[PDB]
Amino acid sequence: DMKAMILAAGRGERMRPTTLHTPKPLIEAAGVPLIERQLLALRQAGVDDWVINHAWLGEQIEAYLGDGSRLGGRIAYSPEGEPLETGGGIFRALPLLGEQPFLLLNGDVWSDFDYSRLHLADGDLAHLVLVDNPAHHPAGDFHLDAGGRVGETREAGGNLTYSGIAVLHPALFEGCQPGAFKLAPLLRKAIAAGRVSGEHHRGQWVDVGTHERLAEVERLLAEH
Amino acid sequence: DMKAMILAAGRGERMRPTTLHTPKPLIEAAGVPLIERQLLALRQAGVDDWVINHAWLGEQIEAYLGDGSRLGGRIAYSPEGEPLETGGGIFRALPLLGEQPFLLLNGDVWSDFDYSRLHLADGDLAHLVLVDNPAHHPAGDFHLDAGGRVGETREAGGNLTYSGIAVLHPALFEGCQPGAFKLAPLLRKAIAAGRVSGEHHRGQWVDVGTHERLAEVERLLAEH
Amino acid sequence: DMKAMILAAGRGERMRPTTLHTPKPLIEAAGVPLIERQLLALRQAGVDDWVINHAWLGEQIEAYLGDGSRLGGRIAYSPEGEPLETGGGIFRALPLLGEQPFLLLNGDVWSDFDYSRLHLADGDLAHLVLVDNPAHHPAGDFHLDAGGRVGETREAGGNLTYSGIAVLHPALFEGCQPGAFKLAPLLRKAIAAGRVSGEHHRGQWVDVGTHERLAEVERLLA
Repeated sequence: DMKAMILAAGRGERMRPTTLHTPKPLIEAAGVPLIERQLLALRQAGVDDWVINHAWLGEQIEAYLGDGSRLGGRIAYSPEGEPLETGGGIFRALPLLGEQPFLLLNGDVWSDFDYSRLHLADGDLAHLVLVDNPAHHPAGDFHLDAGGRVGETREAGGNLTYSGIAVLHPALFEGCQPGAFKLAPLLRKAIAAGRVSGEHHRGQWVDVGTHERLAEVERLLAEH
Repeated sequence: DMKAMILAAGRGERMRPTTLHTPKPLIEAAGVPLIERQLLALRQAGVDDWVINHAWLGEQIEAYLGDGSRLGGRIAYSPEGEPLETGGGIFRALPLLGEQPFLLLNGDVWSDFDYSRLHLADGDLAHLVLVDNPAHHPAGDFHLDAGGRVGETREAGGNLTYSGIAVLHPALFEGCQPGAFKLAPLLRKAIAAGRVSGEHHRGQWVDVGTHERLAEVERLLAEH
Repeated sequence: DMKAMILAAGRGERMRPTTLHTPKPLIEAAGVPLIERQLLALRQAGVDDWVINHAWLGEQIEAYLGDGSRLGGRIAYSPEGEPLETGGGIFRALPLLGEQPFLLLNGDVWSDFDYSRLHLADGDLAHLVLVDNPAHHPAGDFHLDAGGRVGETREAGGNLTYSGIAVLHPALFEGCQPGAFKLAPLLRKAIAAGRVSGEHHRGQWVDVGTHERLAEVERLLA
């Protein structure tokens, strides 16, 4: 019954010339477009109610995915003229999502994470999946303590990278204005107020932002 | 008085079909063969004593460069039947280089680095130029510490990519055997013994492995 | 009055990585985008009715030039999603050009040619401006006979290069199919049929296909 939102609509400028032709969620990985892999992973978690925003070559996405029935779910689309940010894109799509907490997955993300574990405790505004810091961003985004509480980064020991996977409560967006803005300052505001839980994903995860990262994904899919 | 070695770098498979009829060193960058530009970059650094090994279509390299007089220096060739590796290529050529530390420049590298600043302190076996990690190799190869000391990579960051530019001591090859082998294991052993310095090059550098990256060299060569 | 077709949908693969983020027409030459310099050169000639095609990042070309009036003219856009080539881009734009002969300006080309002297004699299908063979193309393309007629390459003499500037008649494109194709097979047929005049421009001309040839245009504006 929980909905999922795939945050697409990024240009993929670091992935040109490919993304001159096709938007990044439609890039094939091991023969299957990334976003299709994402939606089938949500499907085997029990989540078949999907909201997808797009801006860059977005008509290709709707034409490839249809209404989702081909993959056994329902897709409601949030078309953007100009790109909203990680946060503006979600805020614009809030009417499609409703009042309940929803799953958030960034279009750029591949993982083997068990989406069915995701759960937002009553009182929290956000639950974040965190990963080991990748070599290209070794500093981390957030600290995660033993009680699974997300804080701002500490001097050293405990800092992890936001994976792009979360459960978000709509109230996180109270007072927001219709436009482009990033998700992170809203999470930092909920973090300052102590209302963000998190977990450390220890299995595989790739931010598919470059050709090299796409290769790492396709090497991981070619294991078993 | 210091000699320089332009090190072969391979058959240029990623740059077919061009490398079927023209080896990589002779592929033109803005109308001048890449290897000619490297020799002239060394010449403006005061280094006109050059050693060049070749394996793929090496008869064309000798034919174009000759003995180096046309460029103001002298060339000794180290022809190879079958390719030696980055390490074995140098080792095979060590008699041409003789006793003193020598400059090493990987034959598929272009940079704006000031080669004349290269210097190997006594007791060290190698001095390495390191660059920012490029998109196609984002984890880098070595850590550089505050004192200019090269180490293995550290998860906390500050890791840098080996540029293919260095000064090496012939004793770095103590005990080596004729054959093909890579340079990295010799560097790892000298690093472990604490005998490798390095510096961070903050200027331009391109690993010319594709035509797309050749175009980026040409953008650099045309600046102003 | 004569319309102009500016071919601005080129791939610009040789000028990567720049052309991954900015289409080549928008790349600056001594402070001014190349297509702006071409359109103002056309305006100086009294040619102010412009048709422009675009492909990759073509949206950036409409966002910069708009309706054309800030450069003294009017623009009709021929949006191609994926690049048709020289021949295909013109053919797709023919509805916007109409029935009359039209000025053709390739987007790669910088020159100080006097566009006002372009004419198409009745009967002819094309009038081509030819230049000296440049260093990156030393073999050349065609041959200019004393009557201002263009002819097929002679192992005897007169090799000149097509400069990307021309007047074209729409009937050149008859029997053509929607698709990507180069103009030169068409021109080669029209040259063999004796239906192509030309002239030999002796002023400056640079085919801006590489970063160095862009550098060359900036030295000239200087």
